[PDB]
Amino acid sequence: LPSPKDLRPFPIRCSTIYAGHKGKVRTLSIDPSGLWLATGSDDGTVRVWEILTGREVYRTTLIDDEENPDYHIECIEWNPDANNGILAVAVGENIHLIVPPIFGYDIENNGKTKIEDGFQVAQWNKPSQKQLEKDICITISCKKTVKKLSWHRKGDYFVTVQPDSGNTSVLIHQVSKHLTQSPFKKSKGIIMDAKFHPFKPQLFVCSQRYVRIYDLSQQILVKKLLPGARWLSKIDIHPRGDNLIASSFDKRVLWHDLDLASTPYKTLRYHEKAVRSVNFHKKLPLFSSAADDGTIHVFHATVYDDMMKNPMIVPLKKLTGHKVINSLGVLDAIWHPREAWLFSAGADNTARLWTT
Repeated sequence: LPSPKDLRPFPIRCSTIYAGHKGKVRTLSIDPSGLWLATGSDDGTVRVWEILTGREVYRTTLIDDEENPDYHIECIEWNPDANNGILAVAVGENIHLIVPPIFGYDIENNGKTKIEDGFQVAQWNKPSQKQLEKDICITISCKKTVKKLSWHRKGDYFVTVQPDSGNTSVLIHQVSKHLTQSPFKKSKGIIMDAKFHPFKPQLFVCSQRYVRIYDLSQQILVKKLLPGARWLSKIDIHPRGDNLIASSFDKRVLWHDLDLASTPYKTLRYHEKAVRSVNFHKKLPLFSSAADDGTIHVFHATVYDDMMKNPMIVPLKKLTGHKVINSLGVLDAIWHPREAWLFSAGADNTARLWTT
């Protein structure tokens, strides 16, 4: 197998600290243009940052009582479609769609008109005056806490996870119609993650124990993965669509080759503590795991689409720098869409940029 030296580029150092949050950074997202990092924190704010300088350029306070242990900013993600300025934010039992005033008319109006056009498991509400001042354009109110949100590639649909909400633990929302639907009749376990396939009409649903793949067109289950863990935390799907990685609180990362077998192709043990995030690069043959030990591990993976060879996975680099706070370390991470750059969110109140 090739040495890391033969597998550059990959990140090896922290060049930039995004400093300002006054509480744990639970979630972060990079915008479609690859220039703007958004972060969500227990200090009750969402912030947007100029990625190469670390300069904070925007802040909105979504929770005025940030000391409240009952609800927090849980998950944020920029809409993936270019030039609409939309940021989705799950906080408590609500999803806000926010368009920050940092892009100008052509982009901001595109987002706002998209969200306004659409004008019972979930309710879609016009913002109050207080919410307008926070740059909220619409709010989707669910019955239970929303822990995870993920956009479909085309930027109209998004899926959310409400753990222990039974039949409505997984909801699919459609911005253009202000429509929320529960795709499933049956609740199978506590749901940890839900993600659309990169190009197939499929939804991947991660429970604590399994990953189930549904064909939304055929309306049927097509595969059930058996990772062999009791406490799955997150999944990501390889950009060419035939492989998956899964993190677990029991310190493992599982690679599943979806066509090869339902059990893990490879089990990676590179963390001393619970693994909170796994993330594929969208273009480069890289992925990462991030854990409560405060470390990020970076891997190479070559996938052989056509020929009878299984994936080649090579560890590249251990990234250290985040501080462990109350047994928590790196809470989230996301790759730049094009560069070998990784962004991480820390329990230590920082986000960080890791570069070559």
